[PDB]
Amino acid sequence: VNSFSGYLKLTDNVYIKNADIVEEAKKVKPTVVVNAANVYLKHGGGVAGALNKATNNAMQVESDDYIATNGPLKVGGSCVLSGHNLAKHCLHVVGPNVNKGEDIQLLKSAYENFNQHEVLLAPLLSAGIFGADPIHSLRVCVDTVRTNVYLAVFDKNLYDKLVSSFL
Ligand SMILES: CC(=O)Nc1ncc(S(=O)(=O)NC(=O)C2(c3ccc(Cl)c(Cl)c3)CCC2)s1
Repeated sequence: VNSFSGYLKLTDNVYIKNADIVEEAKKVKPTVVVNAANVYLKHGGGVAGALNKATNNAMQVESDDYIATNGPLKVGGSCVLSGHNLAKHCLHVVGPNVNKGEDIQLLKSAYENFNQHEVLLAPLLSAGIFGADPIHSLRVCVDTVRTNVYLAVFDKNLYDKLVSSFL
């Protein structure tokens, strides 16, 4: 039993809610919240901009130190950093950005990072300003993630389309 409430069950291990990931993280304080990161951990917009804003830019400060020490992530890769006021940990995961011309096949590799964590609050990878088809992202999620994932979708219109098209 966990504290995630108001989720539709899609499969044995995948759940989906119409919720702002920022507010869901603040409410639940999950062990892991996933960020829709880029390789430079520059949290300017989309999910990342919103999560970082909610940390009062502390996520960005921590991220800049991480990059100065370690260099950029790989597309499809991830790192674990602090969750600040939102979660114990933040798993920064880099899905491919279609608007940069990046390989959509890397989406499966990106979701594989979730399997290193027993339970996660997450957005759909490569959705929104990353330019992928969110229905495809949900399919890859369900077919790749084996741990317990709670997906938060802000847009009600999108959420209903995701539910109504799910096989
Ligand atoms: C604060 C914040 O951004 N919180 C998020 N939680 C979850 C998400 S998301 O990754 O599911 N993206 C979305 O819902 C979209 C969206 C459409 C319209 C608006 Cl107004 C917003 Cl904010 C987001 C982008 C693709 C639909 S963004």
